[PDB]
Amino acid sequence: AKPANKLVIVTEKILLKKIAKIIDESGAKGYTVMNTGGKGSSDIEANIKFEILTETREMAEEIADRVAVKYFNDYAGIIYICSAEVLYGHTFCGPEGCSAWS
Amino acid sequence: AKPANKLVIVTEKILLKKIAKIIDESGAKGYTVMNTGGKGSRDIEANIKFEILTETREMAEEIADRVAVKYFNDYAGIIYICSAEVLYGHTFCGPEGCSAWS
Amino acid sequence: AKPANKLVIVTEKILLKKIAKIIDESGAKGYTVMNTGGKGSDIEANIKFEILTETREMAEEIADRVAVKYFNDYAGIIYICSAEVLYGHTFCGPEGCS
Ligand SMILES: Nc1ncnc2c1ncn2[C@@H]1O[C@H](COP(=O)(O)OP(=O)(O)O)[C@@H](O)[C@H]1O
Repeated sequence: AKPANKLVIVTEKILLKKIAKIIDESGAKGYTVMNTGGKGSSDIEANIKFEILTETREMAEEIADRVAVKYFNDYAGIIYICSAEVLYGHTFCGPEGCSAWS
Repeated sequence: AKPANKLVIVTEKILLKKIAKIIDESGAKGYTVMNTGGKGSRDIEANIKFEILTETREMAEEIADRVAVKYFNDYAGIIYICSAEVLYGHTFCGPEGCSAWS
Repeated sequence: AKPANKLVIVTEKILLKKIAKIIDESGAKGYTVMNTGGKGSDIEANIKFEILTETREMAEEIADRVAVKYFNDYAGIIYICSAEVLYGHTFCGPEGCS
């Protein structure tokens, strides 16, 4: 298993492409996105959630910091991080797989 | 980053507003919700998943207890909890922000 | 609370039933599935499963069977998170999760 940080961004749908570009520019290998609903701060609003598995904590925080500094003054959103282990993932773990041995 | 408990409730779609009402009454600061499918062990059923990040474990368990007692003896549903750290979140972290140096 | 492994499988939508069948055959008591989008190697419509298992070996058995059977030919990732189940009739049994 390969340790990963799972970065989660829940935010407004209109930032989809801008956030995807930031994800791509961080070096992350991919991302999953979904339509969600939410309340913050009749009442529910449509929003999107991104999930980005990253090899390092620093890549996850780069994406988070770049998103927040650029957009979170003006747009609703939260960003949080969970620990995960990747078991299978051609691009994430490379050709040796997620449980290569030395 | 601010430690959080991510409470997850997966249940029947007809309980959307009822469970939202409990979350709103609890003092949790927000929630995310999504349409899902699922099977339990009592084809795929239409259901909903809530995610509620809470500042304390006691709040998460209070929500969970209240939902479970009020509905889960009469309706299908599971509740679980994951550890998360919040990096950005106006409401969750408050005006202090998420103490980036912690 | 009862410790659980949350196995997450994100893959191509066409594998929905095939993966469901493997989950069911593993002993897992249930699963959740949702429609998502993803970019790996624009966004493509795909599906995400979440399966809570009582043991880590059951989670890895599902993962291994899925990957061997499908991941040479189909796009996908599989990862695992730690969770604790608070309420879950089948998952925790008649005594509850504690
Ligand atoms: N072991 C599990 N892993 C992932 N999701 C589950 C699991 N068990 C139940 N679920 C989800 O929770 C929903 C409610 O489950 P329920 O029908 O109450 O299960 P049970 O009757 O097995 O306790 C299911 O439709 C499914 O989406």
